[PDB]
Amino acid sequence: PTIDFTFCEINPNKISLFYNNELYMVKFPPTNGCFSEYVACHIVNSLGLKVQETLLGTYKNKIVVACKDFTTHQYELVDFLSLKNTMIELEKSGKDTNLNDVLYAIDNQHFIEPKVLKCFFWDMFVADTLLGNFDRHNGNWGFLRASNSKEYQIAPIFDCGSCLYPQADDVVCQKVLSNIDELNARIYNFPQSILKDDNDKKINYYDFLTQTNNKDCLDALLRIYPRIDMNKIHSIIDNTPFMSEIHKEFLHTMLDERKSKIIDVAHTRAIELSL
Amino acid sequence: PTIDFTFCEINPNKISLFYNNELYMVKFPPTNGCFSEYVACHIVNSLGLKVQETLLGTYKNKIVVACKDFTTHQYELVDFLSLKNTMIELEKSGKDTNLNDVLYAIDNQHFIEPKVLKCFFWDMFVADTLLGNFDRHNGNWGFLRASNSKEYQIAPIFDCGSCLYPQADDVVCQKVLSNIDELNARIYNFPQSILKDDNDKKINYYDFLTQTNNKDCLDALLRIYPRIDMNKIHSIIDNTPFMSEIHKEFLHTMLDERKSKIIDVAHTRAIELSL
Repeated sequence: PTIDFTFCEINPNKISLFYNNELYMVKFPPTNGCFSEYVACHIVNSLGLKVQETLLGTYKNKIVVACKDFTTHQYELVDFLSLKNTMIELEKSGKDTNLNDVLYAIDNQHFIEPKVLKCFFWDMFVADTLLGNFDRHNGNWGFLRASNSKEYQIAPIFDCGSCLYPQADDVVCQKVLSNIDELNARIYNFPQSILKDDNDKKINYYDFLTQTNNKDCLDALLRIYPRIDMNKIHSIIDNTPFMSEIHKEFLHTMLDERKSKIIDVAHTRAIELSL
Repeated sequence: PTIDFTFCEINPNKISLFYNNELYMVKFPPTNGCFSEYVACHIVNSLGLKVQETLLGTYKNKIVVACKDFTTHQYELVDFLSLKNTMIELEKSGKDTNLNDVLYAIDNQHFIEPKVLKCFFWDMFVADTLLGNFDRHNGNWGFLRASNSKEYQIAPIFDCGSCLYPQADDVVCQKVLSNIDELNARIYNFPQSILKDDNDKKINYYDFLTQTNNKDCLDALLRIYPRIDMNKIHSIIDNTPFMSEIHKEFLHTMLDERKSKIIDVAHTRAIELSL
């Protein structure tokens, strides 16, 4: 059941069009960014987290991912960044992803109950760990604001294109499947979070998750773990159109590796500390 | 453009199959019930009411409407009928649609804050009025219940297949368009609501909505009116796949006429009473 968007009505790289009576933003490949966005978002769905709707189809010659606009309501997307740039207390600008600064903003913003926002932030961080997201920057999450009211909600998760090794082509996939050092590098060394420590160093997923004593993070780990269903996750990979076999094999393997080598270790410890 | 479900993996006249990694129930035509369901749910969506996701496509040699399963696991559907049937104070059984008994059940259930359920029910009534639903029976709405918790939510609106004159073949369509009598009959005389007055008679949409002193109904009308966007509604009709021109013309006309002859008339009165 593939969808050709070529003929859809365009709304006055990305193009905005109507499909099934609703607005979708369509994203074109630059390598497997379209696949990453799609597969990652479907995995996030399987985790029971609110996420944008995604479809894999074609536009004229090219595989594309179509992302359903959620701003359609008396709702406007306000990204976290916009909120952050108004925290006068922060010397660094809105785009800067220092974690401590990000957490300060979360506690000091007036859109959402901070507790609620904190749970979401750390839920997403766990999903991003599983998915290997190297670019959850401040423009890649946020809020829905009531168009005709001062009403706020947290926006569904979106922009998961920097997940699942988007740059890994068939050649790279094969190099990793045939070399354990190449594989483990892609577990312990990178991808790393775009969130930063106080030395402006990127937060390493394994190192941070296995050593953190942030209760909010540990709680999230405990919340999300049971919702990880590897059977479903592998089925999603299997059922993804246009994907190469070596790409699927690569994804199946890396998902298993990230789950056992990062998530499981971190979760065991979180268990421990809960006691 | 058009989705074909023919090769979709089946989930071991309706078949349950997997599409875009999610379960859909595919409904087959008996005449225009598939179109009715799809157009009606999309109209409901356009009213800002929560509703099941629908797609129109083909399955083998048949036009089908696919409805996305919202009982994504950890949630079970509990229909109003099942709740109503457990209420011993009610003499009549759960399937009975006497309005006053239904309103009593809404007021005396413990799944949902009664004020919230009541607002939902009347919101749904106003949509069903616009859409001409002759069969909003107690099995056609209800609640979602958490599988591991006592948490209940209201289910998205579903089963809109008895809206929008599903039995109107092309001969009926042309007859109605070329005969004001056949037209007015299908506004003022039928479809009627399946809900019943205390004389055990079906509730007439025009009579009831223009004459009711029920404040909850009138408030619902006031809420939903501003969200009726007829351009959007006609676009939904124009953009429905596979639908014949005569069927489109008929729906365009019937929606305009239900809007002007029932909704607008009732809303003017609601406005006057609110002041």
